[PDB]
Amino acid sequence: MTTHGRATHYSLGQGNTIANGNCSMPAVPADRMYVAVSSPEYSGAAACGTFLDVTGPKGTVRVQVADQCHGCEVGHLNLSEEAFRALGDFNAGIIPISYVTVRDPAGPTVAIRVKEGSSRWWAGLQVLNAGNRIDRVEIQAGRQWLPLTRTDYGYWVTPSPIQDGPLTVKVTDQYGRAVVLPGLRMAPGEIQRTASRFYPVH
Ligand SMILES: OC[C@H]1O[C@@H](O[C@H]2[C@H](O)[C@@H](O)[C@H](O[C@H]3[C@H](O)[C@@H](O)[C@H](O[C@H]4[C@H](O)[C@@H](O)[C@H](O[C@H]5[C@H](O)[C@@H](O)[C@H](O[C@H]6[C@H](O)[C@@H](O)[C@H](O)O[C@@H]6CO)O[C@@H]5CO)O[C@@H]4CO)O[C@@H]3CO)O[C@@H]2CO)[C@H](O)[C@@H](O)[C@@H]1O
Repeated sequence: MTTHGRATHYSLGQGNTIANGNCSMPAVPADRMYVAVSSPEYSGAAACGTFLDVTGPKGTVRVQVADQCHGCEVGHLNLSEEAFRALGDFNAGIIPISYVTVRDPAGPTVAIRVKEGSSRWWAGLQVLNAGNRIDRVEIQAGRQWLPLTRTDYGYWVTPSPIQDGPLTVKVTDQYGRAVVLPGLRMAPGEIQRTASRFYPVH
Protein backbone atom coordinates (compact mmCIF):
# COMPACT_ATOMS: atom_id res chain seq x y z
CA MET A 1 0.00 0.00 0.00
CA THR A 2 1.12 3.57 -0.71
CA THR A 3 2.66 5.29 2.30
CA HIS A 4 2.62 9.09 2.39
CA GLY A 5 5.33 10.81 4.41
CA ARG A 6 8.53 12.85 4.39
CA ALA A 7 12.26 12.35 3.86
CA THR A 8 15.52 13.54 5.39
CA HIS A 9 19.06 12.60 4.34
CA TYR A 10 22.08 10.82 5.80
CA SER A 11 25.05 8.70 4.70
CA LEU A 12 26.51 5.26 5.39
CA GLY A 13 29.79 6.44 3.86
CA GLN A 14 32.00 4.20 1.76
CA GLY A 15 31.51 1.48 4.36
CA ASN A 16 33.30 -1.85 4.62
CA THR A 17 32.89 -5.35 3.20
CA ILE A 18 31.33 -6.91 6.30
CA ALA A 19 28.36 -4.97 7.68
CA ASN A 20 26.77 -1.77 6.37
CA GLY A 21 23.64 -0.31 7.94
CA ASN A 22 21.47 -2.10 10.49
CA CYS A 23 20.63 -4.71 7.84
CA SER A 24 24.35 -5.53 7.77
CA MET A 25 24.79 -5.17 4.02
CA PRO A 26 27.97 -6.82 2.71
CA ALA A 27 28.56 -3.52 0.88
CA VAL A 28 27.14 -0.02 0.53
CA PRO A 29 25.36 -0.03 -2.87
CA ALA A 30 27.60 1.30 -5.65
CA ASP A 31 24.69 3.34 -7.00
CA ARG A 32 24.32 4.77 -3.48
CA MET A 33 20.54 4.29 -3.53
CA TYR A 34 19.65 3.16 -0.01
CA VAL A 35 17.31 4.18 2.80
CA ALA A 36 16.78 3.81 6.55
CA VAL A 37 13.21 3.18 7.68
CA SER A 38 11.42 3.83 10.97
CA SER A 39 11.44 1.24 13.76
CA PRO A 40 7.91 -0.08 13.12
CA GLU A 41 8.58 -0.23 9.37
CA TYR A 42 11.93 -1.90 10.06
CA SER A 43 9.96 -4.71 11.70
CA GLY A 44 12.94 -6.44 13.30
CA ALA A 45 14.96 -6.27 10.07
CA ALA A 46 12.23 -8.04 8.08
CA ALA A 47 12.25 -5.15 5.60
CA CYS A 48 15.98 -5.64 4.98
CA GLY A 49 16.87 -6.40 1.37
CA THR A 50 13.56 -5.10 0.04
CA PHE A 51 13.26 -2.11 -2.29
CA LEU A 52 11.19 1.07 -2.16
CA ASP A 53 9.99 3.21 -5.05
CA VAL A 54 10.04 6.64 -3.42
CA THR A 55 8.18 9.42 -5.23
CA GLY A 56 9.60 12.89 -4.61
CA PRO A 57 9.35 16.46 -5.97
CA LYS A 58 11.71 15.69 -8.87
CA GLY A 59 10.35 12.21 -9.58
CA THR A 60 10.65 8.65 -8.32
CA VAL A 61 13.74 6.58 -7.51
CA ARG A 62 14.23 3.01 -6.28
CA VAL A 63 16.18 2.51 -3.06
CA GLN A 64 17.21 -0.54 -1.03
CA VAL A 65 16.12 -0.79 2.60
CA ALA A 66 19.47 -0.88 4.36
CA ASP A 67 19.22 0.56 7.86
CA GLN A 68 16.97 1.40 10.81
CA CYS A 69 16.13 5.01 11.59
CA HIS A 70 15.23 4.92 15.29
CA GLY A 71 14.51 8.65 15.26
CA CYS A 72 12.20 8.45 12.26
CA GLU A 73 8.43 8.18 12.66
CA VAL A 74 6.15 6.10 10.44
CA GLY A 75 6.26 7.57 6.94
CA HIS A 76 9.62 9.24 7.56
CA LEU A 77 12.40 7.82 5.40
CA ASN A 78 16.08 8.56 5.96
CA LEU A 79 17.31 8.59 2.37
CA SER A 80 20.91 8.45 1.23
CA GLU A 81 22.24 11.85 0.16
CA GLU A 82 22.38 10.70 -3.47
CA ALA A 83 18.77 9.50 -3.40
CA PHE A 84 17.70 12.72 -1.68
CA ARG A 85 19.36 14.97 -4.27
CA ALA A 86 17.67 13.01 -7.05
CA LEU A 87 14.24 13.49 -5.50
CA GLY A 88 14.55 17.03 -4.19
CA ASP A 89 16.85 19.93 -3.37
CA PHE A 90 19.54 19.08 -0.82
CA ASN A 91 19.33 22.50 0.85
CA ALA A 92 15.66 21.89 1.67
CA GLY A 93 16.62 19.33 4.31
CA ILE A 94 13.12 17.85 4.35
CA ILE A 95 11.00 16.79 1.37
CA PRO A 96 7.41 15.50 0.96
CA ILE A 97 7.30 11.94 -0.39
CA SER A 98 5.16 8.89 -1.10
CA TYR A 99 6.46 5.34 -1.48
CA VAL A 100 5.60 1.69 -2.02
CA THR A 101 7.48 -1.53 -1.35
CA VAL A 102 8.36 -3.07 -4.72
CA ARG A 103 6.77 -6.47 -5.27
CA ASP A 104 9.13 -8.94 -6.97
CA PRO A 105 11.74 -6.48 -8.27
CA ALA A 106 14.06 -7.60 -11.08
CA GLY A 107 17.41 -8.67 -9.66
CA PRO A 108 20.24 -11.24 -9.62
CA THR A 109 20.12 -14.79 -8.25
CA VAL A 110 19.83 -15.56 -4.54
CA ALA A 111 23.08 -15.42 -2.56
CA ILE A 112 23.89 -16.66 0.94
CA ARG A 113 26.47 -15.18 3.30
CA VAL A 114 27.58 -17.12 6.37
CA LYS A 115 28.46 -14.73 9.19
CA GLU A 116 31.91 -14.35 10.74
CA GLY A 117 32.37 -16.52 13.82
CA SER A 118 29.92 -19.13 12.56
CA SER A 119 30.57 -22.78 13.43
CA ARG A 120 28.52 -25.92 13.99
CA TRP A 121 27.79 -24.72 17.53
CA TRP A 122 26.40 -21.42 16.27
CA ALA A 123 25.87 -19.99 12.79
CA GLY A 124 24.38 -16.92 11.15
CA LEU A 125 22.99 -16.82 7.62
CA GLN A 126 22.20 -13.79 5.47
CA VAL A 127 19.95 -14.21 2.45
CA LEU A 128 20.63 -11.83 -0.44
CA ASN A 129 18.72 -10.85 -3.59
CA ALA A 130 15.52 -12.62 -2.51
CA GLY A 131 13.52 -9.67 -3.81
CA ASN A 132 10.95 -9.54 -1.03
CA ARG A 133 10.45 -10.14 2.69
CA ILE A 134 11.60 -13.51 4.03
CA ASP A 135 9.49 -15.32 6.62
CA ARG A 136 11.40 -18.57 7.07
CA VAL A 137 14.99 -19.79 6.90
CA GLU A 138 15.73 -23.40 7.83
CA ILE A 139 18.79 -25.66 7.97
CA GLN A 140 18.29 -29.37 7.28
CA ALA A 141 18.92 -31.44 10.40
CA GLY A 142 18.82 -35.06 9.29
CA ARG A 143 15.45 -35.36 7.58
CA GLN A 144 13.84 -32.50 9.49
CA TRP A 145 14.29 -28.74 9.19
CA LEU A 146 15.77 -26.62 11.97
CA PRO A 147 14.21 -23.13 11.89
CA LEU A 148 16.58 -20.18 12.29
CA THR A 149 15.87 -17.07 14.36
CA ARG A 150 15.56 -13.72 12.58
CA THR A 151 17.93 -11.22 14.20
CA ASP A 152 17.41 -7.46 14.13
CA TYR A 153 20.64 -7.05 12.16
CA GLY A 154 19.73 -8.83 8.92
CA TYR A 155 20.88 -12.35 9.77
CA TRP A 156 19.27 -15.67 10.67
CA VAL A 157 20.85 -17.59 13.55
CA THR A 158 20.78 -21.16 14.83
CA PRO A 159 19.01 -21.81 18.17
CA SER A 160 20.96 -25.06 18.47
CA PRO A 161 23.97 -26.90 16.95
CA ILE A 162 23.84 -28.15 13.36
CA GLN A 163 25.34 -31.19 11.62
CA ASP A 164 28.72 -31.09 9.88
CA GLY A 165 29.29 -31.11 6.13
CA PRO A 166 27.57 -29.08 3.38
CA LEU A 167 24.49 -27.07 4.39
CA THR A 168 21.04 -27.60 2.90
CA VAL A 169 19.05 -24.41 3.45
CA LYS A 170 15.38 -23.80 2.66
CA VAL A 171 14.32 -20.16 2.38
CA THR A 172 10.65 -19.14 2.22
CA ASP A 173 9.59 -15.60 1.28
CA GLN A 174 6.51 -13.64 2.38
CA TYR A 175 4.50 -15.06 -0.53
CA GLY A 176 4.92 -18.69 0.48
CA ARG A 177 7.47 -19.32 -2.26
CA ALA A 178 10.39 -21.49 -1.18
CA VAL A 179 13.77 -22.37 -2.67
CA VAL A 180 16.19 -25.03 -1.45
CA LEU A 181 19.91 -24.27 -1.48
CA PRO A 182 22.07 -27.43 -1.22
CA GLY A 183 25.85 -27.62 -0.92
CA LEU A 184 26.19 -24.40 1.07
CA ARG A 185 29.59 -24.32 2.77
CA MET A 186 30.49 -23.28 6.31
CA ALA A 187 32.56 -20.36 5.02
CA PRO A 188 32.21 -17.28 7.28
CA GLY A 189 32.30 -13.95 5.45
CA GLU A 190 31.98 -15.41 1.96
CA ILE A 191 29.14 -14.51 -0.40
CA GLN A 192 28.02 -17.83 -1.88
CA ARG A 193 26.26 -17.38 -5.21
CA THR A 194 23.41 -19.66 -6.26
CA ALA A 195 21.39 -20.24 -9.42
CA SER A 196 18.07 -20.06 -7.57
CA ARG A 197 15.32 -17.45 -7.86
CA PHE A 198 12.00 -16.89 -6.08
CA TYR A 199 10.53 -15.63 -9.36
CA PRO A 200 11.62 -16.13 -13.00
CA VAL A 201 13.37 -13.62 -15.27
CA HIS A 202 11.12 -11.98 -17.85
O1 LIG B 1 25.86 -3.20 10.88
C1 LIG B 1 25.45 -2.12 11.72
C2 LIG B 1 24.72 -2.68 12.93
O2 LIG B 1 25.62 -3.48 13.70
C3 LIG B 1 25.01 -4.07 14.85
O3 LIG B 1 25.96 -4.87 15.55
C4 LIG B 1 25.95 -6.25 15.17
C5 LIG B 1 27.31 -6.62 14.61
O4 LIG B 1 27.52 -5.97 13.35
C6 LIG B 1 27.42 -8.13 14.42
O5 LIG B 1 28.76 -8.47 14.04
C7 LIG B 1 27.07 -8.86 15.71
O6 LIG B 1 27.10 -10.27 15.47
C8 LIG B 1 27.54 -11.03 16.59
C9 LIG B 1 26.36 -11.78 17.21
O7 LIG B 1 25.45 -10.84 17.80
C10 LIG B 1 26.85 -12.75 18.28
O8 LIG B 1 25.75 -13.56 18.73
C11 LIG B 1 27.95 -13.64 17.74
O9 LIG B 1 28.47 -14.45 18.80
C12 LIG B 1 28.66 -15.81 18.43
C13 LIG B 1 30.12 -16.07 18.06
O10 LIG B 1 30.43 -15.41 16.82
C14 LIG B 1 30.36 -17.56 17.90
O11 LIG B 1 31.76 -17.80 17.67
C15 LIG B 1 29.91 -18.29 19.15
O12 LIG B 1 30.11 -19.70 18.99
C16 LIG B 1 30.38 -20.36 20.22
C17 LIG B 1 29.12 -21.02 20.76
O13 LIG B 1 28.18 -20.03 21.18
C18 LIG B 1 29.45 -21.91 21.95
O14 LIG B 1 28.28 -22.64 22.34
C19 LIG B 1 30.57 -22.88 21.59
O15 LIG B 1 30.90 -23.67 22.72
C20 LIG B 1 31.02 -25.06 22.40
C21 LIG B 1 32.49 -25.46 22.32
O16 LIG B 1 33.10 -24.84 21.18
C22 LIG B 1 32.62 -26.97 22.19
O17 LIG B 1 34.00 -27.35 22.28
C23 LIG B 1 31.82 -27.67 23.29
O18 LIG B 1 31.90 -29.09 23.11
O19 LIG B 1 30.45 -27.27 23.21
C24 LIG B 1 30.29 -25.87 23.47
C25 LIG B 1 28.81 -25.54 23.52
O20 LIG B 1 28.17 -26.32 24.53
O21 LIG B 1 31.72 -22.17 21.15
C26 LIG B 1 31.48 -21.39 19.97
C27 LIG B 1 32.77 -20.71 19.54
O22 LIG B 1 33.73 -21.71 19.18
O23 LIG B 1 28.53 -18.05 19.37
C28 LIG B 1 28.24 -16.67 19.62
C29 LIG B 1 26.75 -16.52 19.89
O24 LIG B 1 26.35 -17.45 20.91
O25 LIG B 1 29.01 -12.85 17.21
C30 LIG B 1 28.60 -12.02 16.13
C31 LIG B 1 29.83 -11.30 15.58
O26 LIG B 1 30.77 -12.27 15.13
O27 LIG B 1 25.74 -8.49 16.09
C32 LIG B 1 25.62 -7.10 16.39
C33 LIG B 1 24.20 -6.85 16.89
O28 LIG B 1 23.98 -7.59 18.10
C34 LIG B 1 24.50 -2.98 15.78
O29 LIG B 1 23.86 -3.58 16.91
C35 LIG B 1 23.52 -2.08 15.05
O30 LIG B 1 23.14 -0.99 15.90
C36 LIG B 1 24.17 -1.54 13.79
O31 LIG B 1 23.19 -0.80 13.04
